Amino acid sequence: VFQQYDASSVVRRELFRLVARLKQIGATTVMTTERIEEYGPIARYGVEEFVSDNVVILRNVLEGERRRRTLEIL
Amino acid sequence: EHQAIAKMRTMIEGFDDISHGGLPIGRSTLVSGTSGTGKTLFSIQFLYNGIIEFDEPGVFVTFEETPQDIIKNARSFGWDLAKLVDEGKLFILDASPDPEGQEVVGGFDLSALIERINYAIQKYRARRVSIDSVTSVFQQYDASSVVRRELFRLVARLKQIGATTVMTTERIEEYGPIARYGVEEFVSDNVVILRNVLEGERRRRTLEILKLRGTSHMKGEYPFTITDHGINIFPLGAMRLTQRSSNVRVSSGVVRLDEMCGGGFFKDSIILATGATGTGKTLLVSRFVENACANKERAILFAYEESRAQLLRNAYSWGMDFEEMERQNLLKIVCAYPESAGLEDHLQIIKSEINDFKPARIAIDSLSALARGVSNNAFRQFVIGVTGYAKQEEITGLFTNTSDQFMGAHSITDSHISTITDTIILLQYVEIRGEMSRAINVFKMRGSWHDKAIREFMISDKGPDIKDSFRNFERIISGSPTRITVDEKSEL
Amino acid sequence: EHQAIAKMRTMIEGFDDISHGGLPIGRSTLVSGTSGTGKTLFSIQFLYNGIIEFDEPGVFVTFEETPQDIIKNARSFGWDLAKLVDEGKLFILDASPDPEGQEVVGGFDLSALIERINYAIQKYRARRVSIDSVTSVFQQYDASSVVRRELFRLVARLKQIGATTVMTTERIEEYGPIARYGVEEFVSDNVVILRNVLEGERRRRTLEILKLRGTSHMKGEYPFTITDHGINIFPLGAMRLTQRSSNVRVSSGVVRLDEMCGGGFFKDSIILATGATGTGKTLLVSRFVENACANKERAILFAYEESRAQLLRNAYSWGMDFEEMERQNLLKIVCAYPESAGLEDHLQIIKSEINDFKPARIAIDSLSALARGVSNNAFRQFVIGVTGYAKQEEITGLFTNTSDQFMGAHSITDSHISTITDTIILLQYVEIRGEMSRAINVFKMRGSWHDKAIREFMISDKGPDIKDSFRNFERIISGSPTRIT
Ligand SMILES: Nc1ncnc2c1ncn2[C@@H]1O[C@H](COP(=O)(O)OP(=O)(O)OP(=O)(O)O)[C@@H](O)[C@H]1O
Ligand SMILES: Nc1ncnc2c1ncn2[C@@H]1O[C@H](COP(=O)(O)OP(=O)(O)OP(=O)(O)O)[C@@H](O)[C@H]1O
Ligand SMILES: Nc1ncnc2c1ncn2[C@@H]1O[C@H](COP(=O)(O)OP(=O)(O)OP(=O)(O)O)[C@@H](O)[C@H]1O
Ligand SMILES: Nc1ncnc2c1ncn2[C@@H]1O[C@H](COP(=O)(O)OP(=O)(O)OP(=O)(O)O)[C@@H](O)[C@H]1O
Ligand SMILES: [Mg+2]
Ligand SMILES: [Mg+2]
Repeated sequence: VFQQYDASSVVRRELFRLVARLKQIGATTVMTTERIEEYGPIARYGVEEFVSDNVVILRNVLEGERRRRTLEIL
Repeated sequence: EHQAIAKMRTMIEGFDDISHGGLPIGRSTLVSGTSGTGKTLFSIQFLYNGIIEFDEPGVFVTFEETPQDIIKNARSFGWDLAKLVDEGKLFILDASPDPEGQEVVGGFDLSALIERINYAIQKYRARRVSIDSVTSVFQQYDASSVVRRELFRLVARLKQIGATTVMTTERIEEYGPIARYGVEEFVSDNVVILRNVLEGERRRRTLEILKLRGTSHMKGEYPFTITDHGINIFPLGAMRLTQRSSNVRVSSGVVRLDEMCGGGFFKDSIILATGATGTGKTLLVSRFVENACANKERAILFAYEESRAQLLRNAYSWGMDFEEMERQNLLKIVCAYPESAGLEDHLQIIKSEINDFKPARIAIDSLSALARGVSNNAFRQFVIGVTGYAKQEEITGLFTNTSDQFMGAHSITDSHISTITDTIILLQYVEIRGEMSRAINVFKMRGSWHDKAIREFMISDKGPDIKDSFRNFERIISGSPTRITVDEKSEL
Repeated sequence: EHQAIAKMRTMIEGFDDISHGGLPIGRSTLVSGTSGTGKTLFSIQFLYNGIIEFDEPGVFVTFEETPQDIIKNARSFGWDLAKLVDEGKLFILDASPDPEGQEVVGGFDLSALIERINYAIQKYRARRVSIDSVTSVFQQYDASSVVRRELFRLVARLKQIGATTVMTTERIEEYGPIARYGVEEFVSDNVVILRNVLEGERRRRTLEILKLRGTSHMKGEYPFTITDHGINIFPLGAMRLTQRSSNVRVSSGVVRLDEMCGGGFFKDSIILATGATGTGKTLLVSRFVENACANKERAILFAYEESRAQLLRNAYSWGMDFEEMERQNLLKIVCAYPESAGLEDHLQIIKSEINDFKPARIAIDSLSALARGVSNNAFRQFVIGVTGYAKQEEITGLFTNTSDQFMGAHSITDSHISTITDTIILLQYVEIRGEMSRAINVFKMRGSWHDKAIREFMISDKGPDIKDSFRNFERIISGSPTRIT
């Protein structure tokens, strides 16, 4: 969604707003994010990591031409 | 003052040792790390122990989490902040943004916030302050220089107020810049880094005090664990070589062994049993643990290779009833796969259980197994830890090691622990006439005389029977001997 | 002038050797490092030593820390800067900014400051100047080229004024660019890099003189330690091969051993005892430490494997009363886990205590335990250090090594220290008739004759009893001989 034309701080605020309203509503939510590096930043803007209560990382590691998927609760 | 800076104790286990007394009073300490490293917890524990142990009030400033959530999450450690809030010992000042909306909130910000803080500090007579993620504040639209100044402003004002502060920051790289802007590291007088390093697919949390302007402190990383009691750090390098040492003896559970050891093991001593798979290490352990019950003493057997059932089946087949030892409350078995945790975790589980059960003896069936995966240095560190704890605690410890190669093993340990051990019991296979027999040797014993024989031995339902040496053999040690003697008896 | 660039001593231990005399006079040296490397301490010690050893006044310009703080911090090292400021020998120029706030007072920037530093210099007749974190100043909003110019301007004015200056910078990568803007490197005449390298959860502080325009200096990184006395550097490559060498003998504490060594160890010598675990290295050490007390000489036993109490239990069980040696103030036991320090630190503790106690003998029980973790090269460097020190100080040193494999060991040392050593005593297990007997062998002795036999020996309460050689056996070195009839 902010992959429209945004910078880190704008993302942190918007996310926080959403998560926050959701918590008020009382909803249990799962929010999905993209990453480009298997071991780099947690998510794109290097800001979602700290704005959420829980973080789960799905990895699909290469290593020798085979692919291994791993799940981590960070 | 004409004195070098004084510290405030955090009471956070392990930390005051690493920091040589605590955090510098009146200054602020930057604590940064990646997501989920324990920043927020450190800061809460710092205020909490402040209140519960010195009756020093605390002000907790929050920029993102909600006071209700900060109180709610602390229940995870058995802490009632809501109570302390109530008794005016703790005051959470909410600095988070409202889920609705206003623009241009950078200016008045700092300043207002600062007197909000000053106001709260003055109001509750606070001694401790924690500001949770200052990072998130300029994460509004800023560049390094603007950050550097704002930080500086804040630290400064707080210094003036005279508050001892813990400030929290986020990082995105485990070994990348200290904190997001690459500027916070320098503005702060003290910097602490919490790491949650991956590796294998395991994670190891470490704490490092990078710098404390004015005083000394331990250097490097130290492994820690978050538990129901919060942050727990083990300064494995701060453990001193001052363990008590007696001349008291205790039994191995095998009389013949006891003789070989010049009258049983020393009470104060680390014993290591080694040898190829199937030798008889587990048998020796069982026997050593039983011996402490038959003498109505408590013993823990931490097993990393067999189930609690299997241990019981095999034990009973060697005589010894583990069932009874259990009921009688003299013997306690543990069991867990090496992989179900990190060495740091294991070490703590061990220590923890030693405290609830106060054993007189302890056995870890297979260090060799705990070495599975882990690096050698991480491992050696682990051994010194369990070993040294045992030693300073007057607990007799028997550790087991399976050698990677049966017969021909050229070193006592593959991980080179032999030096970290007082007595060494060696088990080996000896090929004698197309058959695999066993041999047992007391390779070494620090304070006694012990037997230098490589005695053969058998295993039955009665347990271990130690027979005689292989006198008429050369290359016993090699596992594949050779018999000698070329003169039976003839005439004059 | 017409001659060889003159240097001002820093008096910072070890630095003047590395820099071949000190900082070049009248020019400025850049000293950069990451957070907590000791930039600030260097720069203060340079001024403080100036004042206290040469009565050269100093000016310390601070852009971030507060003067009260600078003063407070120095108390860590037992230095009263407030006194020096009062006596007019030191002047701390506060250039930090207003916690309060304004943004239009420094529109006269570099220019103005340069005037106050010149005013201060003249006023206090300053010879040394330390500018702390110049970096932080343009960390206002600048680009590489702007920094290059300002720095140059400053360096230059100070050069004109004639002052010898220490300028401090910050870096973010231990081995990346030299300072923040990749520009200060080239504008200073001298560059000094302070590193706090991580590597294995341990930290190691290293100092490097990267360049000194116009003179020579030692190249590369040298380890150092920040202590109560401030920066301490050991230029391990600056130690010369000029140790004194006598023919005098001393006892090993074991007469028969003395015989085998052709009358004892040499006073000036480094003796190595190697052997599988449990062979008896520690018994020899005990015995060698005890012999120095019976002769009323001081000996230090640095122990890295056993507790002070255990050492005592086992020693007493071998005769010898370590208790008395202690009281009599003839013997001193240390004890520490290799893990409780870096080799650099360890080395220094050792030196340190040798200095406070002036021993005649010294025994390090298990060099092999100090090699735990560390790199071979880092470790060899350590050995040369302790060895060399004992050698030039006329102290007789007995060091221990446990070989990784009992029986069949194919080298004296796994770390290959043999050769840096004068005498090598060797202990090994020998399988004789289903039993594990021991054997001792004086493997090599540099200026003497020594016995070539591999004698069997026993350990009792009385101690080590060296018996006879296994004449009627082959492959004794294998550990598994072959009694030939
Ligand atoms: N009772 C507990 N037992 C063991 N682990 C705990 C327990 N409670 C919390 N944890 C662990 O501690 C973590 C909490 O981290 P914490 O809230 O301290 O702050 P953070 O990681 O520093 O910062 P943030 O999450 O605000 O980005 C959890 O991720 C979890 O792994
Ligand atoms: N009732 C019994 N009677 C005769 N021999 C037995 C009996 N029980 C076990 N054994 C023998 O003892 C061996 C078991 O080894 P033990 O349990 O002592 O541990 P270990 O050799 O130290 O370690 P690991 O089993 O993991 O290799 C078997 O290989 C077997 O020969
Ligand atoms: N008495 C002392 N004993 C041992 N170490 C000390 C003592 N006092 C201070 N230290 C150490 O020295 C360090 C001080 O470094 P210093 O203040 O010199 O400047 P810096 O690291 O160069 O720069 P910055 O201003 O970014 O912190 C501390 O991080 C600490 O490790
Ligand atoms: N009172 C004693 N009587 C007979 N032998 C003893 C006595 N005390 C120790 N020993 C023997 O001496 C050995 C002790 O070795 P020692 O303490 O000298 O150190 P080490 O072999 O050099 O090093 P490490 O113990 O670290 O392996 C034991 O293996 C044992 O056989
Ligand atoms: Mg087993
Ligand atoms: Mg020893």
